[PDB]
This record gives sequence, structure tokens and C-alpha cells, in this order.
Amino acid sequence: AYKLVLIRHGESAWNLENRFSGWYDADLSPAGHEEAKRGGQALRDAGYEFDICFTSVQKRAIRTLWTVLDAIDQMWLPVVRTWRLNERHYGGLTGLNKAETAAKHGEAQVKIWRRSYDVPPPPMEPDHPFYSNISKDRRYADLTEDQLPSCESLKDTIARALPFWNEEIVPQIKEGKRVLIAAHGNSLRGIVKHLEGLSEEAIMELNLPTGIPIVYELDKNLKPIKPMQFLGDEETVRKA
Amino acid sequence: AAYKLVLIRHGESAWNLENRFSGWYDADLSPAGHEEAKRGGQALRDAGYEFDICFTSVQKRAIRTLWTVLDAIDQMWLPVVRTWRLNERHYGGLTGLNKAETAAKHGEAQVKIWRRSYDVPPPPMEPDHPFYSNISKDRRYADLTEDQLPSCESLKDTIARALPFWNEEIVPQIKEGKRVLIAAHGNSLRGIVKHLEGLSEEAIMELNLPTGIPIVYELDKNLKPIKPMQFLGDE
Ligand SMILES: [Cl-]
Repeated sequence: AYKLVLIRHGESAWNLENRFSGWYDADLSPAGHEEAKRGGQALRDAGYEFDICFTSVQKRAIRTLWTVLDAIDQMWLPVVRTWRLNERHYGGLTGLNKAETAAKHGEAQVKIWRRSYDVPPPPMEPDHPFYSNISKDRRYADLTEDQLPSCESLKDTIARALPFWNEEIVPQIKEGKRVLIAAHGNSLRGIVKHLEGLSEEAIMELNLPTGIPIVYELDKNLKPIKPMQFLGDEETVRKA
Repeated sequence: AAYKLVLIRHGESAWNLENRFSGWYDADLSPAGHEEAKRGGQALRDAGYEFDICFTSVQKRAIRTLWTVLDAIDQMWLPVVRTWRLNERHYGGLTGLNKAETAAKHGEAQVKIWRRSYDVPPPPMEPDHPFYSNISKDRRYADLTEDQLPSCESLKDTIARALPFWNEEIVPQIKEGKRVLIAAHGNSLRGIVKHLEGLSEEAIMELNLPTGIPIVYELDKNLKPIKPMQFLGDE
């Protein structure tokens, strides 16, 4: 009976989604913006109403949310932003393309990081071009030194996302509030993994499509009663 | 100056263009209203303003004004809190009526009272009004009590449902040293200016706040302005 909608932001500027964008605050590209607008139009056409929204503190997820709320005429909804729904922090790899990461760290290590669930990438160090940009960003000024990551394994990302799910989102759902979450590939994995009880390998194989509303139907104990559903026109929905 | 507070009134709406009374009707910004917010946002950006929290209404012309400012100053990540208590004054039965026809039919005297008297509210919005369901049945107000949901408001009414939010929700942020940005409407902001400056019924009624311009207050420890409000941008 409970309905929960997830949406993963689309394409970010400068191909950063293929360059471990991570905690760098890339904006949506105009194509990414268009993708969100189509996602929002699909929600409008399907008559979806929400009562509250959760997003990260990254502008690409926020803009995705804004674009959806505008399209569905629900700009008045309460919105809660949290760093705990941020993309995975990719450490020293942040901003590098594939050739560059291989050239830097070798195929051996890259392959290890690709498949690992709890081996973190190299920490982002003071020589990294995004070091002060991210580490000194005012939006993280309330994180303890311990909480502010220099890098994250997928397991770390999920571990700091889950508490927010549990303490902030779950209660809303239990009150029958219709939740919309606009976040990132890796933070949304955390939620799916908890919802379905997937294995570490299962979750690493899940590639959530972008720009597409992902619908969950949950029973009174917030266990899904069926597989996730994708909303959208035939061409978009097909690619999955 | 110990404290800094910034207000912004949204610019031109779609119903301003149509020459209709808006009030609680959820009219969007016109393109020119959108452009004003952008210039206001660029002014805040040029002056390097930082905020910690934002307050706005549940009305999209103000919400879009805030969004546009946040985008311009690269602070989209800020916490945003929306409340009906910052809504525009509820125009009652006048909601949706052509302003010119309203003056033609009722006369100047009567309309002046409805638009600008302090304590005399416009006629009530009755269940037969064309926008009764559109406004009074809008689920964004579903948590208001019978005694809370207005069918019309004078400026005094407006101020009276606005100040509680200000006292309970905005003042504690300010005293915590949070830098506050408020994006709202002419009448809701009138109440805040009235409270801050302690203006009289008469003075506040002749206060016409400029639109799409950052209005900057420097407050002391008691949240009393240490100087007259200032404006940001060019001329
Ligand atoms: Cl928002």
C-alpha cells in the first residue's frame, strides 16, 4: 500500500559522471536537466502526489528535485537536504577519467577497487585539485573530523546513508507521508539494499537508470511487495 | 553590526500581468518577475553574501524567487523552510477579479479600503467563489485548523499569523547566529518590517517594499535595526 519514489539525477557537466564526480559539486548538463524534466512529466502524467522530499546537498540532485517538483506543480512541498544522501566520495580518483586512473594507479588496483565492496579508493590529498574545494566547503562545516571523508568505499557510503533512512525517512513513511527521494547512484543503492535485503555482490551489480522515477510499493512493515517499477515513455523505459 | 538579515520580495507574477487580485492564488512569476529575482540574486552574489538558512511561503512565486537567488549565489544546498504563515495576504472574494473592473464597479473609495486599510479585510471568499476549492481545498493547507484557514485577511490579520512563525521559528535561528534569507510577499514582509522597526499602523500602510531587490538589515543583540534598511545592486 505504501508508495515510495526514487529518482537518480541525470548527466552532469563535463562528463563528470564518467569521471568519479563524487563530492565535487557538478551541475546537471542541459541534457541531465532535460532528463529530470521528462522524469517529472512522467510523474505528472501518472498523477503522483508527495508529501515530503529528501535530497543530498549536491546541486545536481537538488536541481533534479527542483525540476521534478516544478513539473508536477508541487514546489510547495517540504524538502530536506542531507550530506548523508551524497554520492560516494571517490577520494583521489575524483574527477579522473578511466585512462587517467589506470595511468595513475595501475590496472591492478583499479580492478580491485571496481569490484570491492569495502576497499576504499585512495584518500583525496592536499595536492588534489578538488581538495580545498570539497574539504573546506561550508556545507560540510557541521561534520566532525571523523565524519568528513577523504574517501569512501561503497560500504562506507551505505553506512552513513542508512542512519538517515532509519531516523529521518522511515518515520515519515510510517505516518503515511508519500516520500520522494532525489539522490545519487551509490546513495540510492544503500536504500535499495536495505529495502530488498540484497547481498553485497547483488548491490554492486545494480545500476539504477537515471532521470527515471523508480517506484516501490511497501507493506505496513516497509517491506516491498513487488519488484521496483520504472516510469517513463517507451523509449526511455526500454533502454533498461 | 552583530546580526545580518536579508529580505526579498518576489517580482511580477502572471496575475499581475493579467491585472487580477492574487492573494493566496498560486500564480507563478512572469518572465520579467523571473528576471528580477535573477538580478537580485546576482546582486547578492556580487556582494559575496552567505546564508545559513532560508524561509519562504508555500506560494510558487516566492519559492521560485528564492530558488533563483540560491542558484545565482551558488547556495542551492542551504536548508529551506516553507510556511503558509509567510503567504501573501489572502484577498478573499476579490481573488481572481480584474482590478480595474473592481474599481469601476465599486468605486475608488471602497477599493482603496480593501487594498490598503490596516484592519478592514476584503469581502470573504464564499464556497461559491470560482477559486474556493482551488485555494481552500488545496492539500497544502490540509493541516490548518478551521480557525486558522482564512477566507479573507486585512493587513493586521496577515501580520498576526506571520509574527508567530517569526517569533517561534526565525528569531531563534538569528540568535543562534544563523544568517537568514527570507523570500516572501509584500504583506507578509510588511509585518516583519513593522515588528523590526516598530512602525505605526499608518507608517506601515505607506510602506511599499521594492520587488526583486535584496533588503538588508543590520541588527543588534535585541534584533533592533542599527540603521535603515539598505538595498543591493545598481540604480
Ligand atoms: Cl527547496
